[PDB]
Amino acid sequence: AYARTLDRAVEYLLSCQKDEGYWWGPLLSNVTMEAEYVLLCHILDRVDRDRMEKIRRYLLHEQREDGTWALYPGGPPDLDTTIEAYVALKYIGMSRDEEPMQKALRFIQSQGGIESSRVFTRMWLALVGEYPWEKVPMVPPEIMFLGKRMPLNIYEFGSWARATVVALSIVMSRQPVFPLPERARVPELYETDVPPRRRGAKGGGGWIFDALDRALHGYQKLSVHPFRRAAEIRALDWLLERQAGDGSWGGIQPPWFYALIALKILDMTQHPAFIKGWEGLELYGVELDYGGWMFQASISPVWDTGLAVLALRAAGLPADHDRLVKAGEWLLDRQITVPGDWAVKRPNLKPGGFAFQFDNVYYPDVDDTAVVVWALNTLRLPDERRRRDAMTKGFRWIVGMQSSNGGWGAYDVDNTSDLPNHIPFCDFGEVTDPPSEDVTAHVLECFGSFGYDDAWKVIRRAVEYLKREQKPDGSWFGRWGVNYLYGTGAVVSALKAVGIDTREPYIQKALDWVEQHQNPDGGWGEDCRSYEDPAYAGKGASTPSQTAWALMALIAGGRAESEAARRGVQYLVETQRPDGGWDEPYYTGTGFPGDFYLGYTMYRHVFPTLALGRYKQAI
Amino acid sequence: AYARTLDRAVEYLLSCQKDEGYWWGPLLSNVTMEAEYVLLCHILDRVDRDRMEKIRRYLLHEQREDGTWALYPGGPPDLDTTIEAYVALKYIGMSRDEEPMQKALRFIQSQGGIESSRVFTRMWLALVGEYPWEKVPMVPPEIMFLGKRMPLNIYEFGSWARATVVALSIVMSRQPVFPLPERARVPELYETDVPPRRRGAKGGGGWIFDALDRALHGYQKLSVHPFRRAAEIRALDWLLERQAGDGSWGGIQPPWFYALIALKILDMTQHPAFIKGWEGLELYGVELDYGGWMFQASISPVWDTGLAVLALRAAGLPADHDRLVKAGEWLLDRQITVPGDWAVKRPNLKPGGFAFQFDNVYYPDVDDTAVVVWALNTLRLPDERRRRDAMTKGFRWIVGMQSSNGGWGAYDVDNTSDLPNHIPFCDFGEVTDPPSEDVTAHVLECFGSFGYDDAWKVIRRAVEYLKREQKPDGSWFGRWGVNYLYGTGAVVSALKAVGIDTREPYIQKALDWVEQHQNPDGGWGEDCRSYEDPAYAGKGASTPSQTAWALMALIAGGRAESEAARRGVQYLVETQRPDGGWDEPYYTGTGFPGDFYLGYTMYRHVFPTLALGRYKQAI
Ligand SMILES: C=CCN(C)Cc1ccc(-c2ccc(C(=O)c3ccc(Br)cc3)cc2)cc1
Ligand SMILES: C=CCN(C)Cc1ccc(-c2ccc(C(=O)c3ccc(Br)cc3)cc2)cc1
Ligand SMILES: CCCCCCCCOCCOCCOCCOCCO
Ligand SMILES: CCCCCCCCOCCOCCOCCOCCO
Repeated sequence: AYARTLDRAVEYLLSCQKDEGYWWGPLLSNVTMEAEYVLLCHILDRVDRDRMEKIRRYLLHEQREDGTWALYPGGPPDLDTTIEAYVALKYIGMSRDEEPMQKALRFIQSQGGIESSRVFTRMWLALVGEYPWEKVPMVPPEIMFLGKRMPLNIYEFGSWARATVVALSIVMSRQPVFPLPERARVPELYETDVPPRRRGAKGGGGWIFDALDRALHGYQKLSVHPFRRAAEIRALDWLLERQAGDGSWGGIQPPWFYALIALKILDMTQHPAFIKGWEGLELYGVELDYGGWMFQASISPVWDTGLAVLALRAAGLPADHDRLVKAGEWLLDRQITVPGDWAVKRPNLKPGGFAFQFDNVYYPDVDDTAVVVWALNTLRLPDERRRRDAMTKGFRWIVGMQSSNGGWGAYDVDNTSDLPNHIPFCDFGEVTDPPSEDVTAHVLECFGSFGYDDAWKVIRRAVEYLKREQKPDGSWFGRWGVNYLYGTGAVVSALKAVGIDTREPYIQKALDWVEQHQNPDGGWGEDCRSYEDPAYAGKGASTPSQTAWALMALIAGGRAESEAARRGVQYLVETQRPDGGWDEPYYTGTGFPGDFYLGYTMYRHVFPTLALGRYKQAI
Repeated sequence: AYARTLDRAVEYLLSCQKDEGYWWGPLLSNVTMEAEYVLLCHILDRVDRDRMEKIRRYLLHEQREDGTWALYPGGPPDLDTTIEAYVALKYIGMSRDEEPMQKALRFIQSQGGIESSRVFTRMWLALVGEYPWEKVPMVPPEIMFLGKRMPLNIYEFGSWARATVVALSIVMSRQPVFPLPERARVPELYETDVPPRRRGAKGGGGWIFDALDRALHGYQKLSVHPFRRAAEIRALDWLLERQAGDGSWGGIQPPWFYALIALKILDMTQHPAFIKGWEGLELYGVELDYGGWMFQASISPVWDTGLAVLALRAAGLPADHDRLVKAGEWLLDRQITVPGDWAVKRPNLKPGGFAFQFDNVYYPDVDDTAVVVWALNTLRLPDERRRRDAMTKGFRWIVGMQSSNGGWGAYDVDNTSDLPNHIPFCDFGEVTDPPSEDVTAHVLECFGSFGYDDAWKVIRRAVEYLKREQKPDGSWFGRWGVNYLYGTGAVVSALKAVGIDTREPYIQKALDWVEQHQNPDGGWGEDCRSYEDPAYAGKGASTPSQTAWALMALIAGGRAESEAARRGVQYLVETQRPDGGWDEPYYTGTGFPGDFYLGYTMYRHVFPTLALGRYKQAI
């Protein structure tokens, strides 16, 4: 029955594997990437007509009937996104008259205009001179002077925010303006009677920061700022030291772009770091078959490869399958062996983690590290020496990364400061990197493969963490994946692997929750709205991935031979394509709950296989 | 008569011009470049067997009958050079028995062995573990803390020494040892009864430094060095900021190599700066037709192009010659527009100088800047806007670079501290960059082209400088060229161009000196020994370049229609080759008086043409 499905799924995945032996599916986000890229090019004065064209087809293509753009497919119109896309188009050549421009423009106005956009959006517009810098939250270079153990020092922010802050401080220090030609000026973004509904700091704004900000903008106007030169250079050097190998910065769109702008400000366009940083961009671009061109918010080669293996293995392929060995060898050459920013909290910890992308040594994440090691642990590579050795390093690194609450974060340890969440500047996404349930889950699942059970203190401290975090309905929040189905699946799957008794009450209370949301079509689905409106928890169109997750939670809980269980399997078997793959017009990945969503291209193929592979195991 | 000579010389130069429109002749030095490269590769663990082979052919090729190597062709055996070449070969594969190894080894021993070599040589050997680090002059990272106006701060050293110091401080901070395989160990470098004749600090060693050094080596042994981490990082960042565009550092062999080693020490082999720095090396390498491979101490594209133009122009070609325009346009794209280390002394000075090599913005030198501007001033480019503009920037820069004595240095202003010359570490070449006669001369000649005469204060202050520096015999020392013929020519030529009366006494006393050294063969020549033994002043085998220089001094002094004058011309006319070029088996370029000599490949073709072009002008 399901066998034929698996056979097709397997041969498919194997056909997607690159020559080097790794898998790499594109990452989907929203048009702000491409939109901001257009502006960046204008800033750096490097506009390629032909590319602008490809970027135009894309933008329009992504626009919806109402003439707006959303964060995820089938999502509500987003002001910020739409504003940036609007400005982008108008710059490329669109006239404010054309239908697309008209519809989008009207949506923007009906929202209070530009004054309702996030800090970033207003900042970008500020950079081109379409918005006063004075009305933009201030971040001083001086911030570079705060010590390791001081309120608001760059190491209190999450890795993804840290770099951005350092880069921007230099930019805001100079508050540069790169004028747009008249044809692109967008004053119409102000023409609106609707009251501006401004967004506030994530965790709420304290009058202190509010004042402090007003203070900064004032000090900004003085004719002399003592030690600012030093402050700037401190930031520059900080960047110069951590530039990724591919020329990026952290392997993410934000800092990379701002870092390049900062260098342009400091007349360093002929310096190696900038050059390498510039041409590095192409690697993240993507030619679209319909003529468009998109820029990836980040790349997931390692991540994809890791899950790809675990899936193919759990599916059936030999632990020494010559094709899976290509992956094993590849993964071993990826392991990081040098101190990263995480070393600031664990100086006596030995490097051994892995990164999300290709070459990003200063920022290994616990998630990848766990999945990679675990994946390797299920293989038989020619050189048992390095396999044995590597796993050990990674293992020990993961352990030494465990936070105080027994949980695991993504990049840093106990990065749980609550101070940064109140700054005026931080009004978008997460700013700190505290421990999460899904990351912790994957870790336990990893150790589990080795055998380490509940007896070991480390495991228990974590389990306790998860138990305390479980939601009233017995569900688990999904941090880097949409959402409760994603989390619950991970946890249960983990707990099952660490020896815990699946018969437990809270465990059962979880499985029930799963079966309780199984859509009529047999599969499961959860819309990204489940981050905003609690009514969508476990609700949404069924997707290959989300179905596989809920399917794993069941197989782990012993209910593999159940109705809902066998039903969900049917879904996957049926909805499968002739080539063996699966389609997924929806996003199941999460960047920042309620603010940034991602589309993991491989998920629709990997998880369904992994789930089916495990179902075939329960029989 | 000479006409046919010129026509052939011109068409020849034009045939050497690259497509982009610039000239670029290889730069010759000594085997220490290649020898150290071999060690570097070993250090970075990147040895290419095939390359080692090419490097071996070269090394042997350069070895003389006695089995030694010298700094210049036809020069006395050099210990340092020979030692490094010996170690290099033995590493590549040579056995201490083979004839070449035998002769060289004996010479080394007859000199007191390794204990008689320069600091660098012992340091390199220290890096591979063939010499105790303790016996190597110490240079602490802490040096990075000295302020702009403090004794021995990095800005008291010459640009070429500065970078090296910063890079090395990190290396000496860790005192790493990269062991050589047994087959390469060179203990035999100690086996000698001869008393070790150690070289001392350039300007003599003060017991203070001697003590201070002993102190540093002691502090080096402590279990804790407060703020050293910071000191190191201060040095690293300093390097990361000034890395050249081609991946080098200053565009010279020394710092570049040490900088790469320093990065290797700091586990930064996967960092962009290191990668770019590594592959950048290839650009300086050179394939030799006989199988060998040499590495250039530096590259002279700009320098060559500049003189090439002035020669072709003074020769006859139209100021708008389509071929000379390729050069003009090219040169304009070279001008630097950002602050360099020179800005530390002239913060309110606007960038406008040029560099010696292709892409080296942080280190423009007065010499190139002068020759380039002047060269442009003799052309008619399509865009008189930028030609006019560029010249002005460069001109004003040169002016603002003039030192206190009215003379011009090479890279910095008043870089005349005498303190660094006494440090134990500085026992090789120049360490400071004070004003010189030849540089000042070229500058005056430059302004002269514009018309600025002795009336202008700047010119007078300089002329006074030259007058005070003139030697008893009315000759002028040659700093960056061998030697008195080189200097005298420059000065006289300059003074003539700035309006000065050539009939003056000191001027005449100079010309006489020239005619007085004309060899029998009609031409002039000066051996590099003229830096060590004053008996060689103006003495040596005749060379195309040196003849052209002395020939210019005469043409400028009005004695163009003289016997010696017409005689020297005959030499050039006769000694010319069928293709129109000229041969020059001797070095006429100077790096560091008595310690480092260079061979400028283009000199033998450019100067002879320029001189003949000017002779044809006197008629
Ligand atoms: C399932 C595994 C997840 N795992 C932890 C890996 C991982 C880590 C981080 C990312 C990520 C990448 C880019 C962004 C932003 O665009 C962003 C936008 C705004 C700011 Br401010 C900063 C970054 C965000 C997140 C994606 C995947
Ligand atoms: C005729 C015009 C000259 N003009 C000023 C240009 C110019 C400037 C500097 C060079 C030069 C290059 C490399 C070296 C060393 O090898 C060296 C060796 C030891 C140490 Br310590 C540092 C550098 C030396 C000098 C060559 C040419
Ligand atoms: C340059 C001194 C080398 C000592 C560095 C080790 C510092 C410990 O890590 C602390 C965290 O800072 C992150 C460092 O890794 C980034 C690259 O900086 C270059 C050399 O480490
Ligand atoms: C960060 C300050 C930016 C202002 C630029 C003025 C820099 C003056 O340089 C002082 C001398 O140091 C030599 C410079 O070359 C180094 C490049 O530093 C890069 C940008 O500042």
